Amino acid sequence: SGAIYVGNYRVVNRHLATHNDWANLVWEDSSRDLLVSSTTAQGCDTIARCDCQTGVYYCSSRRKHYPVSFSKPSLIFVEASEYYPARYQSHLMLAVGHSEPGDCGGILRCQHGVVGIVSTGGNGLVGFADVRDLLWLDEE
Ligand SMILES: CSc1ccccc1CC(=O)N1CCc2nccc(O)c2C1
Ligand SMILES: [Zn+2]
Repeated sequence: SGAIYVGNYRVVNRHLATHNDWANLVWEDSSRDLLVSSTTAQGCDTIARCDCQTGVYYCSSRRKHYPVSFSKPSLIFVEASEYYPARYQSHLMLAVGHSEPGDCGGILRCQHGVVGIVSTGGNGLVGFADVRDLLWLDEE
């Protein structure tokens, strides 16, 4: 579990969105595993606007933040899990690192701010769903 709180938005994995998220929906995209809902209070996270390929992510199954090198956002072939059938997930970045289903949520960050959130893994690999191209998160 885990979310990004920026301005009056809450960014979560689409497959982990609650009824309150769907009842206060701003935007969702199944191909990216992302959903954004509105919040009453303002959040403290800042979104990175960059092309960094090194950062640090939070892994709840280890209670640790790991430094990682990660690929550029791409259309990444992901095998069946409890939530999506094997398919092609877009705007996905991969890194070598430990992860369990429960970790989805965890923030990947660089020197500029939040880059994305865990979205996939297995095989000793993890994927984050990128958010750096969602410029509208910084306003309205
Ligand atoms: C951070 S989510 C996660 C973490 C640890 C393990 C599995 C997942 C779920 C997932 O994404 N799957 C399910 C199984 C799996 N296994 C091997 C190759 C895969 O493509 C997939 C895709
Ligand atoms: Zn950066």
